Amino acid sequence: QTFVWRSEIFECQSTDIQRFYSLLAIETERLGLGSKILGQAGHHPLYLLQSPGQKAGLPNLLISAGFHGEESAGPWGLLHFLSQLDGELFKRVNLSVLPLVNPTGFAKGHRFNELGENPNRGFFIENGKAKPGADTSAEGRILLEHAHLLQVASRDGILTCHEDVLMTDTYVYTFEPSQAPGRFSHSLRDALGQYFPIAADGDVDNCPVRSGVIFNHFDTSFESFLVRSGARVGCCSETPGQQPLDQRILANAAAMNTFVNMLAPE
Repeated sequence: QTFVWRSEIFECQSTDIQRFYSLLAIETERLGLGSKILGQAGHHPLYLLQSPGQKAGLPNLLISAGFHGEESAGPWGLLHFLSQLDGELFKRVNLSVLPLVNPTGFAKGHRFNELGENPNRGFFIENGKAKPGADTSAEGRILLEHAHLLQVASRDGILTCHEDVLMTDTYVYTFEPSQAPGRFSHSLRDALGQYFPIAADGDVDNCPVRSGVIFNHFDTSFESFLVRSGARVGCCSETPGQQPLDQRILANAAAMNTFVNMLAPE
């Protein structure tokens, strides 16, 4: 249940949520990002950070992390990604970020929130209308209440940064409007592949992984919801939890760089 690692990049425990929000505030402030508290989970804010001066003709990319509290390299990786950003990047992309969706899970190093709910499932779209259902977590309900904002924010792409806690090898879930995976899928999986071995062909969580990619597999996940809502492409990256935290942190940041690089090129 509880998973905790030490980060040397951040000189703290992976569950150090006070340190997390402190460093996230520093980056928000450095880059001039707008901060919007979508809601609170266990008196911890669920933020939507948006780059400044978002223009009509630039792609709208959304990056999300921390749906599952044990998959801590997502949020820390996002923090690492931001820390390397220049600000010039925002001249070519309207970047939005959900840095931590499950703070109560994150703070304790466990998958579910304090209520035992899975925040990554129960996102529905019924005859064009976004809505929660019987299995939506409190956080999921908070995000669904700002469905329009998040759909606009991810119009040109969604990247959610997960970890498969008991895996040693890496893989990606991708969504593209084609019969087979393309450059988009391959570049993101290659980015993770620079850090870890790619998962061999077979069933990972009852899904077929072919050449490091599970392609167009829809369920009630946040990324499935945003792709069905109109996001051009999608990715749910899966860094392996049995690897060292800092390597997973770097791999996550690397995938975010590749994601933004492809969809909003220099």
